[PDB]
Amino acid sequence: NVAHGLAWSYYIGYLRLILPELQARIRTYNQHYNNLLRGAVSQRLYILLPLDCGVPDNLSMADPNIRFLDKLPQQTADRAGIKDRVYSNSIYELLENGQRAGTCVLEYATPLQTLFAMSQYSQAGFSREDRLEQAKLFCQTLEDILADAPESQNNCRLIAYQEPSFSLSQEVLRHLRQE
Amino acid sequence: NVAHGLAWSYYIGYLRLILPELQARIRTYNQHYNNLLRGAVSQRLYILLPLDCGVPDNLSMADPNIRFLDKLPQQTADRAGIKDRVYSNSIYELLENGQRAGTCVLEYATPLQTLFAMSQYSQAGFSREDRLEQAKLFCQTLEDILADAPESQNNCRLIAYQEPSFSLSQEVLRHLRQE
Ligand SMILES: Nc1nc2c(ncn2[C@@H]2O[C@@H]3CO[P@@]([O-])(=S)O[C@H]4[C@H](F)[C@H](n5cnc6c(N)ncnc65)O[C@@H]4CO[P@@]([O-])(=S)O[C@@H]2[C@@H]3F)c(=O)[nH]1
Repeated sequence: NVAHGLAWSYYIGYLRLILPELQARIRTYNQHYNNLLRGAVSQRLYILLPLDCGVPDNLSMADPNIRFLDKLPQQTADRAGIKDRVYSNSIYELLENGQRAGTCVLEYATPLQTLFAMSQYSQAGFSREDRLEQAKLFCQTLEDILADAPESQNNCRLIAYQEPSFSLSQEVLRHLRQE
Repeated sequence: NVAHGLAWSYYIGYLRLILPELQARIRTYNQHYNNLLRGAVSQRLYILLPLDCGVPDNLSMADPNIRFLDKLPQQTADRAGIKDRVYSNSIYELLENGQRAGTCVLEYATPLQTLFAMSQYSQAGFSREDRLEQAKLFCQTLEDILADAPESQNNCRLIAYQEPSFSLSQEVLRHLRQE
């Protein structure tokens, strides 16, 4: 199925490649001479999973309390004929009552944005019902992959959610405080 | 299906984002003060499509006549919460009887390497027969997407092939000489 191939691709072509190297990049950042006067960037990759597939490119276009802080040092790898392909990650400050409450590596699961754009193209033969059905199935398959994964050694956190006011900052802060 | 979701993802999350900007990057390279004493890098992205899903990370581990020349200038975009995500492409020299015959932007279609790794993981429930079946279906769906695509304005060339001696350099040189 669509969700099946996408969840396995997200694992094989992304998470299994960057999760083993993520602890070191966050250590390199937290130990850099310019970040000591700020709260430490929490470990783990926080992956936003909106089941509606509403994936904006800017995280401050989802909540004002999610302000971009910096980029982690880049990861490079020779990938399918591409010499030094780049894997980049962004650090975000989380606000609670106008004050810094958490610092973390945060992004959206990129295949969710693909499922959305797919349902918009007539040639894809993919409905809005198919989009909701496949979004849930992608989140499930990902969880099942990670549950038996040796790359997931407490290196990432899946944040699945539905919008009916909603606070994305609160939803993330809730996962970060669980540690 | 698996191939369907992957072909649409490869289009939506990659080709429709980089093909409109590719002519300018190749012009910036070909017009740079350091490349004038060398043959011009041909236009179009050449995408290698091995139907066996044999995708090595190094292109010189597929043919000795395919030597890495340089990288094109990088493309950046804000992508699903990632500020300035990087899209990189590699330029290759093609040899014919130990001499430079062509210069082009060349890579493998990365989802083909995913279909291979998927069939290797028992948890994927994906066979070697499923892999051959989905590889052909990915190449077909991609061709049908591109046939009605306004991003494909003669900006890329699909090179599908099967291995039974074989020359990858010759197969690429044949597509490049067609222009
Ligand atoms: N967040 C994030 N996701 C990331 C990255 N690279 C990947 N993925 C994701 O992991 C899952 C397999 O990723 P792959 O790379 S096997 O699947 C990509 C395939 F490579 C092609 N493509 C995307 N980016 C590039 C690129 N720079 N050079 C060459 N091909 C590219 O489009 C597909 C959909 O890509 P997106 O971005 S919609 O999602 C993929 C896919 F869901 C990355 O750097 N960051």
